[PDB]
Amino acid sequence: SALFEPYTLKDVTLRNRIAIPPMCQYMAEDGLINDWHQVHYASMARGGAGLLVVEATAVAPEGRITPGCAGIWSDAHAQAFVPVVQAIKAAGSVPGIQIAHAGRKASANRPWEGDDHIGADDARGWETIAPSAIAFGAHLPNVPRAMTLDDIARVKQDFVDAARRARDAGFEWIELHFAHGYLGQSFFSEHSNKRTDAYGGSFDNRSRFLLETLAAVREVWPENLPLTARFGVLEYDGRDEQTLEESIELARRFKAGGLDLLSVSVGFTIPETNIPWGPAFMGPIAERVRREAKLPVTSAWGFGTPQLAEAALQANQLDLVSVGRAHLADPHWAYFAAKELGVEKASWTLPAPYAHWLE
Amino acid sequence: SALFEPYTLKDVTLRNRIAIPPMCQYMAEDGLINDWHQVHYASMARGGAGLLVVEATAVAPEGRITPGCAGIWSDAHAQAFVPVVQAIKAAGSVPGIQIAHAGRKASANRPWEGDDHIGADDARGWETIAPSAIAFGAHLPNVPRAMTLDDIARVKQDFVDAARRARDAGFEWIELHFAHGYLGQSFFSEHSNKRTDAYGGSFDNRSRFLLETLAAVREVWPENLPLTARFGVLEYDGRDEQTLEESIELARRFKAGGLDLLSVSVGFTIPETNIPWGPAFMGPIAERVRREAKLPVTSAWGFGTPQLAEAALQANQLDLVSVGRAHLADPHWAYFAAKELGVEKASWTLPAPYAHWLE
Ligand SMILES: Cc1cc2c(cc1C)N(C[C@H](O)[C@H](O)[C@H](O)COP(=O)(O)O)c1[nH]c(=O)[nH]c(=O)c1N2
Ligand SMILES: Cc1cc2c(cc1C)N(C[C@H](O)[C@H](O)[C@H](O)COP(=O)(O)O)c1[nH]c(=O)[nH]c(=O)c1N2
Ligand SMILES: NC(=O)C1=CN(Cc2ccccc2)CCC1
Ligand SMILES: NC(=O)C1=CN(Cc2ccccc2)CCC1
Ligand SMILES: [Ca+2]
Repeated sequence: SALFEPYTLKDVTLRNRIAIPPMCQYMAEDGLINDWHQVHYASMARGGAGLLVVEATAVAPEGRITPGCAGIWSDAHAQAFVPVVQAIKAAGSVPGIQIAHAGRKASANRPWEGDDHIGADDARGWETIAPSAIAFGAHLPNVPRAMTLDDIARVKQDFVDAARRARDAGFEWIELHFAHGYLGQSFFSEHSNKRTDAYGGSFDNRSRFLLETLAAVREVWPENLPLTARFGVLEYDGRDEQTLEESIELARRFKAGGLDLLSVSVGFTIPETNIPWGPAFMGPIAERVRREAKLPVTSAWGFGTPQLAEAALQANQLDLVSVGRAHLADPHWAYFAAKELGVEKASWTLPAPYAHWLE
Repeated sequence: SALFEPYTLKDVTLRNRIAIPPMCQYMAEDGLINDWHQVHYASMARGGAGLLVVEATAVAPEGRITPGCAGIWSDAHAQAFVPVVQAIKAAGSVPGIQIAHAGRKASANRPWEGDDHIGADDARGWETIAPSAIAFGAHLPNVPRAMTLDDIARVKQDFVDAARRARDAGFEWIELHFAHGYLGQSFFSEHSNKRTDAYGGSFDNRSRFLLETLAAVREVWPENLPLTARFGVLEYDGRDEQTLEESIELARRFKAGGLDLLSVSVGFTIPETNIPWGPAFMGPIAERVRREAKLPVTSAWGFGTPQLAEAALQANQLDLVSVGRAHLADPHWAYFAAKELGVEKASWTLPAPYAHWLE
């Protein structure tokens, strides 16, 4: 089974091609993770996945999506992750983390508490920042303040400090969150970036925040550990041909800047889109990026069906298959997949106290 | 769905009829549980089961099955269980524990390390105790030391001490392990008990160790928390009609002695048996015990198929369905069962950070 072939990138070897993508839990308090996360992550790692990327973790307080989001903006926050790293490693999985800034989509309620921007009179809210003072719209109507040059420098340094802290907590894999309409994505998109300074108004200028942040992180992130990013390569906004071409060119510049792997996603930059959700629908898009930018890739959205994951690998569309919601449903999904694909000794995807009895 | 009806027994209410039965993990060191257990139990509790009975936990060091078995024979051992108890409760499940003494089946290898009695050369082994100096045979050839009256008094007191410790650790449900050929089962069975004193040679005498231990525990276990036991009611040894009659009579005596619920199992007292393993095969046996002894029951062995579990409840064969190995495979099995049975808002079997996204 292709799904259960190991993968080596820089000095890291994953025991199979199953990645658990970052999935926000909205259970942290003041950015500090806790027993929710400890058990959540440890149990999924014991489930058999080769790589577990911890949820979007804010580089600064205002870069949380919600009051429940994890953060890594202090040494105390980083220390909270050490036992998560240790539990993921002890299970034989590789610990990664996605570092993030929610930009104009920040200061929102948890998804089961409205999923919408926090109102001005709710004291839990905060002012958001973005390239330009333009709201997302729909359920996120709050207008962000347009970043100053000093804001840009500060946020870049927060990404650097977050990467340093992740490194020192023991993570072996980092992912910069430049997707899903949050701050990085919103610098790249002409929908959200109307700046006329060095950070807007041309392809080079829109790319600048992302490339400068990558370069700054590259200085502190060890060269022998995968340096990755998530990036929305189209929006399904009627501009897909031009947007995909620019996105692939940016991916080439990411490669030139030392990026080891790209997690290929959708922009979600604006609500006025027509995204064709369906099983493995990203597969052909990820393949195009992989081939044209000559970069390893992962993608997601529907690969909880083991045969879809296997097919995508065999077709050389992906190097790793990210499986999210199926692992919320079943933390041992990798074992389920091993069985479904007829892997020999499938139960030994799990640790012995389970594997012995499930043989 | 009958499976998702709450259940009340004494002061304890379970949110559904799914019990996770005790399942040895063989991961403790000198009886002390650790991060293996913490994550294992917390993750299953979050999976939705209403009751989680912690694995056979030895009342004394020589009462472990293996060098990896959990113990509760000191206050330090009991303190180690507190975070397990609390994590189970935090998840909305009820924490229980099975307290145990492996008798002549003690001093064995872990199941994936031979599953057999520890060899004489091997320095991990220990002397076993039993009602009579008779070996189980087959892969468990070690001859145990026959217990004196002073030994019997000591072991009963160890069970009492264990129950007090379990109480103070915060368990809300206790199960005395009088099944599966360990010490309690072996006092009841004429195969293993050849004593000629007050503890063997008649039905009353063979029952005595079990009734005295129950009565002793009842003195320290809170009256408002379920007091339960697991008991093998037949062996499939060609003596089933007589054995089942005696077992059901002892169940009546357990009820008269304050037992709140009986977990009905098989004896496993000797290897010379022919057990007809199959889906839900214990259902009719448990039903007969429930009906004839007029006591609530649970049973196990095959109910990982949600429809089998539901059917057993609707037939009034069981009050709780114990589902073991399916929870090793999938710690969120209770959610899987809710979906399979078409429960409304089935995903809210799980905590919000999962449920929201799975509906
Ligand atoms: C609960 C939850 C939370 C998040 C997500 C999703 C879900 C379900 N996803 C998107 C996720 O990584 C993945 O791309 C999608 O879930 C699609 O893959 P599946 O179809 O679920 O396997 C996500 N994406 C990301 O880049 N960072 C994150 O922190 C989050 N958080
Ligand atoms: C890993 C493991 C460990 C144990 C068990 C089984 C397994 C699989 N079982 C028996 C268990 O409680 C249950 O009766 C059986 O697993 C049958 O139910 P299932 O078919 O697995 O749902 C068990 N029984 C018991 O009374 N105390 C225990 O500690 C153990 N330990
Ligand atoms: N931190 C992120 O990148 C998030 C991505 N989301 C997109 C999504 C859309 C549909 C289904 C799941 C996720 C929402 C949750 C947080
Ligand atoms: N502590 C106990 O009561 C145990 C029960 N077992 C019986 C069993 C037989 C077949 C399959 C699973 C469990 C073996 C493991 C430990
Ligand atoms: Ca504002």
